[PDB]
Amino acid sequence: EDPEVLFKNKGCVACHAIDTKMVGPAYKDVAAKFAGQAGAEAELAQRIKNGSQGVWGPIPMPPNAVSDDEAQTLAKWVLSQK
Amino acid sequence: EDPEVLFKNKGCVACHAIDTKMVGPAYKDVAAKFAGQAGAEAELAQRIKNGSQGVWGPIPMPPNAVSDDEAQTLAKWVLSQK
Ligand code: HEC
Ligand code: HEC
Repeated sequence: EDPEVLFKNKGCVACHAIDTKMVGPAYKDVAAKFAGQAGAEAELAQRIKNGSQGVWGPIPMPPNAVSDDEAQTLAKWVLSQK
Repeated sequence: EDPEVLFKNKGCVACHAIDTKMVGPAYKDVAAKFAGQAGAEAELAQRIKNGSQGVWGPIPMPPNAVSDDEAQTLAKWVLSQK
């Protein structure tokens, strides 16, 4: 099997990242940054779906092929990180 | 859909972790630690399959339900992190 496929399928993602510094911000840090903002869930869902740039650094996030509902589910989950 | 399921299925894992500090060591750090050791791939495959404890801290890694071949594939990939 492809190893990235196994990494996801075999539960490793719960406990490990490739790097302490991934290209995008860690979700716990995203959650903390938004702690004083209402409407974080809607904003993040839009960013997740459509892509975004310039908030955390010069590296863009491309759009993601997710539905509105999927984007909202993911935004809520990012915001649920403790 | 479950959000952890979407996180894996929609490609987010390539660019984000939940936390800069996951319970287990980051794979780039594992790769660097083993740079002077022959037989790292076999050692890591065994750790991945069987679990391990006490190398990085007090939190154990439980066994993972992987085949020998899957464990080797994953060990090789961990070691391929740059
Ligand atoms: C899913 C199959 C994987 C893969 C590929 C790896 N793990 Fe873990 N892991 C966890 C912890 C707490 C540790 C440190 C244990 C200690 O201090 O001894 C590890 C360690 C590793 C390593 C490095 C092993 C070494 O001896 O250097 C590697 C390569 C590794 N893991 C890969 C914690 C977890 C989990 C928490 C519940 C889960 C799930 C996994 N690991 C799963 C995987
Ligand atoms: C898969 C569907 C996901 C999810 C759920 C998220 N991303 Fe990304 N992301 C990346 C980068 C470089 C950034 C920073 C962009 C900037 O500086 O503006 C982001 C940002 C985010 C956020 C925070 C958005 C904010 O405005 O604060 C969130 C919640 C987020 N992402 C979730 C990089 C990548 C990728 C690299 C190629 C990929 C793939 C994804 N992101 C995918 C996802």
